[PDB]
Amino acid sequence: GPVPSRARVYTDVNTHRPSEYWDYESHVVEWGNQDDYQLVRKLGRGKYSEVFEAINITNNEKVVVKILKPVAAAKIKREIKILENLRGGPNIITLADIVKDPVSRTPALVFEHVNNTDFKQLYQTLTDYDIRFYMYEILKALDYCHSMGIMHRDVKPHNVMIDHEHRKLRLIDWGLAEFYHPGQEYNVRVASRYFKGPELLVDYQMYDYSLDMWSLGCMLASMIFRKEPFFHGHDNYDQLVRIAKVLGTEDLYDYIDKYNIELDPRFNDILGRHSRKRWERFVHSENQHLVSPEALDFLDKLLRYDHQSRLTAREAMEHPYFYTVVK
Ligand SMILES: CCc1ccccc1-c1ccc(CNCCc2nc3ccccc3[nH]2)cc1OC
Repeated sequence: GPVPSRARVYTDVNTHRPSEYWDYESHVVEWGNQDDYQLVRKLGRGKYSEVFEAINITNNEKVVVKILKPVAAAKIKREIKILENLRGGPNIITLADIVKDPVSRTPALVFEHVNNTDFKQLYQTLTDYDIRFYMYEILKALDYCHSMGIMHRDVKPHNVMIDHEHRKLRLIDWGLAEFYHPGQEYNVRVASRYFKGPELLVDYQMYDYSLDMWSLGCMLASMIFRKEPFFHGHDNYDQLVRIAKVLGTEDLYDYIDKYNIELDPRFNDILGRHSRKRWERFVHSENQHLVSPEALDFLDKLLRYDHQSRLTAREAMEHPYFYTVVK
């Protein structure tokens, strides 16, 4: 069967932790008082969540309330444990309370207020410097969670809140996050189609933190090339094809051979044969102000089929692309 794989960094962090840290099913949820909060305005919406702006009437401070739909509610213990474990980490949203509506019996997560700039889904809104600066901020959150033994598994623009006035960012929606345990096989039905790594698309279950790095590379490519999304798959099978049209089928086959991965027969008629493209092909007059040799080099080192070859979050922070960012 498939060749086993392990993360090349933070491999055994969970193994060294007491079971209460990662054994989320054993966690006992202490419920707060839902009557401590009054809803003020709607901030946004997710497929399995409703997000509102609220006031904690006990201290008159603004808070963010995330009401959970049944599928999100079933994995509450995991999301709570992960949020509590990461609380106080750089650029991680801060869980303030956990409440339950006695009327609808639905749970909600309360977070400390996050000043959120509404970009209104307009992504041609950042300069080259700002892209580097905010990518560095995302990397701080990813290196932190990976160091704590957690993979986000849903990195995308929707899960990143930016306070553009104070130049601060938060990585949010940890509902799909999981604890990394070497040799564990995970569900590949994670993330959002456009941000899924090749490991998920080829059903390779022994993945790790590097999955997040692929997703981050998808975000970067969409931003520097002004192409939303960068890999525009019609479905999960076509998603790999779109990837293969850029990275090439040769390296894809080398990847599947390395890990002795059995490809699903639908791909036979759809993958074809494609040359690996040079990143310079996506450079045009409308996006040249966002592209530099350092950006293309950095992107190249994230968007690799082989999850073990991609830069880790800390290696990415060392990249020359970030030398211009004030630290
Ligand atoms: C790091 C900048 C960046 C670089 C590359 C590609 C994209 C971006 C980028 C990332 C995030 C955002 C803003 N995302 C807000 C999403 C959001 N608002 C919510 C309100 C309520 C509930 C949930 C929400 N979720 C903009 C970006 O570029 C302009």
